[PDB]
Amino acid sequence: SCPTPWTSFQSSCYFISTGMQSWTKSQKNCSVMGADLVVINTREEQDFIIQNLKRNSSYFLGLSDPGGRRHWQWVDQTPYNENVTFWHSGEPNNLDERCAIINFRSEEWGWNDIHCHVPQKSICKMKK
Amino acid sequence: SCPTPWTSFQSSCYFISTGMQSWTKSQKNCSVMGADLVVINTREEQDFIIQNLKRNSSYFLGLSDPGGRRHWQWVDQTPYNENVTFWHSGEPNNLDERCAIINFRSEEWGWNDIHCHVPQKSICKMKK
Repeated sequence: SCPTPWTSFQSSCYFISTGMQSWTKSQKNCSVMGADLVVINTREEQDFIIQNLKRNSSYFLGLSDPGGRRHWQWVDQTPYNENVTFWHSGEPNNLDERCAIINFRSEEWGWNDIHCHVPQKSICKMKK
Repeated sequence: SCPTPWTSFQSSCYFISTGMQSWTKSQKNCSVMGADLVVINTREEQDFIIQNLKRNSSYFLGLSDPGGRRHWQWVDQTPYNENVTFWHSGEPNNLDERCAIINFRSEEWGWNDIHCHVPQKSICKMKK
């Protein structure tokens, strides 16, 4: 079964961080223990997780938008080909990265999207 | 065989607007003429279009990012299923609509990306 302070559910092991770090640092921390920031596949998983969280805490999930390139589309559905474009220097603007957190509102538990560099606690998951 | 005010290049007909309208209204104006906002497929096409433009003007192209929902990704590549999510009400934040324009910098001609609601001139294209 699951290692030392990890919590077991179905075929997975869950770790709850006490430290507040960026999403990237949170992912690295999970990674070093052989895990990932939590991927929530089902309602039942969501429910298990929230029972193991504290209402006075807020946590990164393993859900993000890496930003960068926008998904440019031609209006007639011609596929966008980045190698045949004529953007001025400095253009186009990159999409900002976004990161999901889970936390409690008086609505109860749910996800919110925030800037990835804001420090939050975090939740790791790996296979048992 | 492009009708009077339309200009002819390869197998296409091009119309240069005088009016300044949102991207969406600009597309509708092209559309009711049997056309679309211009889709630029090659360097030759870019070059032709430039010949028909005024350097004191800036024009919508038929290239956009229709915004809406971010391309959320689970960190272990599990596909995002929008029907198994637990966003708090009013979350996540919608992505803004972005649209390409073509204009002149003294760099010369190139594309910029702006918000789709700002009125600009426009370029329509249709098959010959």
